[PDB]
Amino acid sequence: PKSMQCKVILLDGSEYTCDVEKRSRGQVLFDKVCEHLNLLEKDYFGLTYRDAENQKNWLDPAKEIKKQVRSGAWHFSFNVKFYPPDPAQLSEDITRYYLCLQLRDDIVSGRLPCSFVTLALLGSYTVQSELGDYDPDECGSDYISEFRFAPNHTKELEDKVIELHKSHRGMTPAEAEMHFLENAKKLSMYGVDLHHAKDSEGVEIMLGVCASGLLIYRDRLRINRFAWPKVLKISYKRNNFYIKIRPGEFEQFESTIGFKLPNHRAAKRLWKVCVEHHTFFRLL
Ligand SMILES: Clc1snnc1CN1CCOCC1
Repeated sequence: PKSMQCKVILLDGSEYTCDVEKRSRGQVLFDKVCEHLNLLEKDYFGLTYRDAENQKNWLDPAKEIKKQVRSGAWHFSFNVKFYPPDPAQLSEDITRYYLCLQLRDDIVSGRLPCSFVTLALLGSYTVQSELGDYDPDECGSDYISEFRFAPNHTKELEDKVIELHKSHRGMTPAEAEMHFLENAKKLSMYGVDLHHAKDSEGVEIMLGVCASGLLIYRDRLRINRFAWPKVLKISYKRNNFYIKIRPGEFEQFESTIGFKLPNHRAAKRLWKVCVEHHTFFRLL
């Protein structure tokens, strides 16, 4: 029975290696990674791989691994797929822990923009969770700890993390993680999966996919929002993505809205993430 070596980047940056039978469905490898992680609330999470165009794709747990990674290496990352709108409602602390690790990477990467003060407050919760109570013996007038807190570090930011870390004395790891989550969940780009597209006029937009629905970022003044209940049908054809908006009260007909994606694969990828968010956040 021929088995393939899988390599999985974990949220703490370490690399987990295992083997699955070469005809294995994605779920088999996902089960192995979740059991390694002692994670029971698996529904929020998934594995990503890079396609032949070097684009991040969700590994479909229901499909053969080989028919998705195709000609590519069996290298994956473990990631948050569905960001819970209210992480306080998750049943386990370890679930909230993995969600915190993902968000820290969202922040450092710049995918989750964040004000100076929120960067410092999130960092201060991370430090409290991992070091415990502020100790000055690990803090002088020039201290720059190993934690990555931001896409661009400054001494001012490092200073503010420590000022706030002093205020958290006696905070337990589960407690600091929950505070981290109560601030992060409020950020305007929390859990937003962004896709480059063009509107029906050719103007470059971003389509955001999140729990509350589909977001259309035209400019800073022009931001359309479509709540999931208002979307009856999501489709793609060629490089085009369409959503069928529900008829408003007393309106005779549905309206269709169309976008141009970079290529056919980008159109299919956005279609599949929309259906999955629509399904997930309809049931949650
Ligand atoms: Cl959604 C959302 S909010 N910030 N990032 C994302 C996209 N993730 C980030 C890494 O894992 C797979 C893709």
